[PDB]
Amino acid sequence: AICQRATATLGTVGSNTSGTTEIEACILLNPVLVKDATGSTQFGPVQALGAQYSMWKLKYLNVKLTSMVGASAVNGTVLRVSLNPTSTPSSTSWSGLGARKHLDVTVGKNATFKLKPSDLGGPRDGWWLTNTNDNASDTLGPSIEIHTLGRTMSSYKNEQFTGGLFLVELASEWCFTGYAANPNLVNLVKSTDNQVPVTFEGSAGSPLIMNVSEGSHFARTVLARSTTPTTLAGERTTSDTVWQVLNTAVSAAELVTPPPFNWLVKGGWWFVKLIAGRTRTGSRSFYVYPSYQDALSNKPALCTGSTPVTTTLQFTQMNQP
Ligand SMILES: [Cl-]
Ligand SMILES: [Cl-]
Repeated sequence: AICQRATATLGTVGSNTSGTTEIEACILLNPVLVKDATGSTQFGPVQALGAQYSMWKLKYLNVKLTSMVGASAVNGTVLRVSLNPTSTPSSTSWSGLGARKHLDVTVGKNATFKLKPSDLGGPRDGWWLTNTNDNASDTLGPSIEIHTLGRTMSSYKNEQFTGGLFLVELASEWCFTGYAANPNLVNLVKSTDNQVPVTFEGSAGSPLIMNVSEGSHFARTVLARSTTPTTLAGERTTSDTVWQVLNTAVSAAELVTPPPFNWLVKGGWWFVKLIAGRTRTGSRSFYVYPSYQDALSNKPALCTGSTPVTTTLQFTQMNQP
C-alpha cells in the first residue's frame, strides 16, 4: 500500500446562539471527498491518490480543537466532536451523540479527539472502496461531526457571545491499494452558498422535494456540474450526480417539511439529485435522500403528508458518472 499524510485547518466553530443543540461541522473522510478550507492545499495529494487506487484506509485520525477564546471570558457551551461510522444521517439528540465515540470540550479549552484504525475500519478487511460512483455502503466511510450545546455567553457582560470559539484541525494518513484509473473523481466540486432560499414540497407517497431559487450560486453550480437528468416510474427523472448538502446555519431551524422527514433536515445534512422539469416557479428542484446509498439506488425519501427561508448551504459533489 501507498500512504499519504495530511494536516489541515478545516475552519471554525461558532458560538451557540439558539440555546439548542447546533450542528457546526460534518467532515467527510473519503479521500476524493475530503474538504479543504478555502485556499488550503493539504488534501490535494489525498484526492489525487484517491482517484488512482480502488481502496482506502485510515491509519489514525486526530481532530484537534483549539480555543479561540479564554475560558474565564466565555462560558456556557460544551462542544462535542463525534464519529459517524458510516457517514449516514440520523435522527439524533445530544444524548445520541454521546452514545457515539466522541469527545466533549469546554469553551476556552483545547483538546484533541484521537481515533484508532479499529474505529475507522472498512468492510473490505479494514478497507473501504474509493469509487463513489459505484457504491455507498462499502465506499463512503466515516465522518466527523461537531455539535454544541448551551448558549454561548460572555462572562464580563453576561451577554450572548457571537465570535468563533474553536479552530478545527484534522490530522490523518490515508493508505491506498489496488488500482483504478478514475480521473473522473479528481475534480469534485466542494463549495458554499451563503444566500440560498429554500423550500420543501411533497404529498403522501411522493418523493420529498427541495426547491432552491434558480438564480442561486448553489443552483447554478449544480446544473453545470451535474449530468443530465434523464434517468428513471411514476417519479421524475433525476440526474445521476449526487450532492451532499450541509446546513450549518441556525436558520435551518426554520425549514418546514412534509412528514415524515423533518428530522432529516433538522439534522442539518442530507443528499440530493437534480430532478427534471420545474416544480416551483423560478426554482430548481431536487429529490432528497436520507443516505448516500438511497441516492445512488434512486430510492428517495417518501413523504406521508403535504405541508422561503434564505439559508446557507455547504455542498459537495459526491460523484462524477
Ligand atoms: Cl438535541
Ligand atoms: Cl438529548
